[PDB]
Amino acid sequence: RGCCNGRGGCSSRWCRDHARCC
Repeated sequence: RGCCNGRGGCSSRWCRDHARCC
C-alpha cells in the first residue's frame, strides 16, 4: 500500500481507490 509513499504515483488506481494519504 503506497498511497502515502510506495506506489508508482498516488494517482495510480490502487491509490486512487484505496487512498489513505494520496
